[PDB]
Amino acid sequence: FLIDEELLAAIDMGSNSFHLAIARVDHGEVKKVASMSEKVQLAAKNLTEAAQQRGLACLARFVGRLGSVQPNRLRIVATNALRQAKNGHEFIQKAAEILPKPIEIIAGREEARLIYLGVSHTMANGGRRLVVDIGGGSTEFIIGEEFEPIYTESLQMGCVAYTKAYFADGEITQKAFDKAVVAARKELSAIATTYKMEGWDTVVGSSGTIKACRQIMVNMGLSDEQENVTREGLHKLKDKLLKFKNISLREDRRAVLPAGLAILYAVFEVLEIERLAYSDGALREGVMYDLLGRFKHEDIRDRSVQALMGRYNADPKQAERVVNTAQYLFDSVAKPLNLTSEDSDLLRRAAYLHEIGLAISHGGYHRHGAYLLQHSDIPGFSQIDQNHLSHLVAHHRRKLRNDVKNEVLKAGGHKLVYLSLLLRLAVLLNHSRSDQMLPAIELTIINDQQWQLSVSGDAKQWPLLVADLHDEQEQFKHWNIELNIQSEKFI
Amino acid sequence: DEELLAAIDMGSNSFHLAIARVDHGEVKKVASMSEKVQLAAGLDENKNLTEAAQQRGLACLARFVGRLGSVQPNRLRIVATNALRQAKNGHEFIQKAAEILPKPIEIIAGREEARLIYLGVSHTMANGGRRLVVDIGGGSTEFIIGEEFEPIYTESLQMGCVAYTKAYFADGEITQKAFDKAVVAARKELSAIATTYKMEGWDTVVGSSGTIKACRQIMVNMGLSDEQENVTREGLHKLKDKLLKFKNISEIDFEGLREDRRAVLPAGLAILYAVFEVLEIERLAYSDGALREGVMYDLLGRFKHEDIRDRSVQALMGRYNADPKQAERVVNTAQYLFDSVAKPLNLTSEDSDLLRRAAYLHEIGLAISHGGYHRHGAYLLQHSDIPGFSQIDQNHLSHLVAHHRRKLRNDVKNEVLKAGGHKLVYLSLLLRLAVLLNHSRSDQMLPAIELTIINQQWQLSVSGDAKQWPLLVADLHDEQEQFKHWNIELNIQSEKFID
Repeated sequence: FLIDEELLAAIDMGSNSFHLAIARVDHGEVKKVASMSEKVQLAAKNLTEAAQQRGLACLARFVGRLGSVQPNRLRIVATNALRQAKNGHEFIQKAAEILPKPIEIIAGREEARLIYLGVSHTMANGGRRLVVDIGGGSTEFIIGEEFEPIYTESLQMGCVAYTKAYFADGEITQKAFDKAVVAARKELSAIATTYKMEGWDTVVGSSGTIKACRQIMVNMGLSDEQENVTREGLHKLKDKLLKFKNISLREDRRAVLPAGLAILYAVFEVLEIERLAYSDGALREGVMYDLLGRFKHEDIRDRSVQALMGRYNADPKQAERVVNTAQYLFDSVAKPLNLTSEDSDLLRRAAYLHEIGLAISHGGYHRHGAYLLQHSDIPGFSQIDQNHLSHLVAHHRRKLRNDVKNEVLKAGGHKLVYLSLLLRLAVLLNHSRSDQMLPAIELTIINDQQWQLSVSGDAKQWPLLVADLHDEQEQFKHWNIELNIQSEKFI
Repeated sequence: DEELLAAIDMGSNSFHLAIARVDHGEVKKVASMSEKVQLAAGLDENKNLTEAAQQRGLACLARFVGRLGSVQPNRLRIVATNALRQAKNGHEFIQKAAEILPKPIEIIAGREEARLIYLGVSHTMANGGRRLVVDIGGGSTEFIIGEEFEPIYTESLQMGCVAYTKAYFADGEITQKAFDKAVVAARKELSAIATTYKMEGWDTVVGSSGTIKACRQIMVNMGLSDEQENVTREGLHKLKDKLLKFKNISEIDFEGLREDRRAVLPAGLAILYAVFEVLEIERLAYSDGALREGVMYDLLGRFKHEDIRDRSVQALMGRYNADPKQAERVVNTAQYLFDSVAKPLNLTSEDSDLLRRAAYLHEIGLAISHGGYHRHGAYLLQHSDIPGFSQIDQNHLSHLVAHHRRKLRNDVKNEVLKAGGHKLVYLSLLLRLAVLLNHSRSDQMLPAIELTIINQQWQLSVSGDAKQWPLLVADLHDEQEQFKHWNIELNIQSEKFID
């Protein structure tokens, strides 16, 4: 109930264990306040109830600890799990009962961005750094300097899938190692030349597979003075593992160890890495420092938005007119609709990006813009946050159909529908594009599935709005909303 | 004969034909024919072309062909605009045409159309300065701001003389009420581009169209024009006034008004009147240049190795930050393979150029996402306005980029076969090999021996030092399995590829 505006939390739902970390902002730095780690093992393609409830409780304990954090400074994150879950949406729906902020699945080149950010703020060695992270479904490779990455890539070669495909039954074979390496070499063949020419002064790893290998290196005296995993020690570990005949350290880790061991051996050989450090912070720290930017009002999502506008040459003065009108409409319905501070940001971005499909074609640009936002690698945007952004651009013009309205409701409920509607009104009013002055009062109030738009001014100027707003009533009706227009003051 | 050039424009109201010959640095017109086909009027409420309209269309093309027997099919282009865009049965009409035409019909997008209209008007009234070109057609209206022979803005609005009569003057009755509805509807259309266009501004306005042609004639005959014989703003206001003094189309008595135009004059007048008002035009001049000349000029650039299609390719590379080094390597590998199989597969230079442009563009999708970029680049190539590219051309382009990368399925092949037949299929397969051979991005000398041979079964032989290319053979064996999913046996012989 007591709320601390400098408090920042972040929940990370891993494969075998979750984690909650709380922290506060002291002079632009992130001071640790709490850390809790609960093993659920829900991930280890339909999440069984034998662990689903175990997580829903773990999350309800966490949110009770999180009672002092503003939702603006809270972030839920997950990876390589609910992706491969038939009932994943149901667990998210069950978690949405529990948590106050929707789960976020971070993957691919966004996951890579966050590992490197977290490694960069933890280990502070200067220089061109290569970060590697062998996840369960995917292995991230980043070259960056300072906190700014240069190349970010995600190779679909995780330790879980490699065992499932080459080391199934858990039987260790000479050929099964070579086969797993060969698959890994072929994956790396896409980025090796680019990454090697670019070069690195330091090599840092992350995720469990790297951690496990680092330990056995130490325990088997195969590590280095600085516990730097070395090709020599790694190659020897490879030969020692081939002596086993089956899996039967850590009990959970030995299951995927053959896959991982080959993946790192392949990485070491194809990129000619000699020495490799380990960072535990992983993506958990990335999300926290991401959260710090949002606190500092330097959100990367915002910076990406302005970058997308420049790639697609969107009209800045038209974006400005749209985003202002939308805010005014947003504020005028803020309390009744119960729209959050996040929702204002969603609309602000979408209003900036709504004309981007115009760089593809002038017909159906709203559908094109949506395809771009749905599929692009936009740094800072997660899967769900992209999907809401594209949805707002996808329905800002043309006809509305109840069939799609249901799809929108599934994606982000009535709040996404209301924003989609607010964006429709904010474009419709700037359809004339360059304008002398506000064509009318355009005052929006709400009742219940019935909105009221009041219009007042010289109707002789801007005489299309009346018809436009009446054409818009029918489309609203297709989304179960009765928009009534008061033009009695517009004449 | 071999210097002869021809173009057929299948419009909404009329089909046009133009023949020309390039004499030294000048092109001399040989023939210019027109025929009323009224394809637009043949569209049903289901936007379906009546058999009567297709037969009129097929009768006119059979005559045009009769007059084209002495022009190289490589030096002819047949384009089609709004009425075939709209038609739901347009594929039927085109496949009925394919049996009588030497060259396939190419539907072209509105903005491509506006571009070629700009060309033909440009080369007519050649006056330095920024120009607004308005073309009121049967189904759509093209607005182009440009300078010299180069458009700055192009737009294409769904308003026209035949569509608007069907909606507001179907019976033939002229009522201020119906005329205002026709003006308001066109103002709605013009609103989408108004302020943008006006901001850009112009020094001169030219009109190209039968609607504009007929208004300029009736306004000079009735003394409503000016010294330069231009459609003025005032002459329109008066022409509108005396138009409304009639109550039916049958009683229009304007001198210089063809009988076939009285039906569509009211709606054509309403659109032009709304154009003049919304864009605040004061004087418009008429040009005989049109999509017909534009196609000829577009052809002249291709004959001079100045294909705007190649300029558009380089601009897209720019916009999607495509690696120019990878692009060249693939381009060069693709041309090597192409030359080793072009005779057995009966591939022409046009095929070659399609593979060349796809090769320059196969990685534009990386600007969207590194995952599935081949699909995302197909999406851009398929849905973008790309100057110089007809719809059929873009589509084959997007197919080449779309299949170049991952797993191949037999149902996709049949979609390819419907798009561009067996040639499209081979080009997609050559592009694949070209990328695969350059997948490492090595800038090293590829295994000296890359001989592609054809026997429904292809033979790829490799010979040289295998030291620089350690996974080439395994990527080739992986490609054999994809090649069989498209019913082709790729035979890999690497016995001399060693070390």
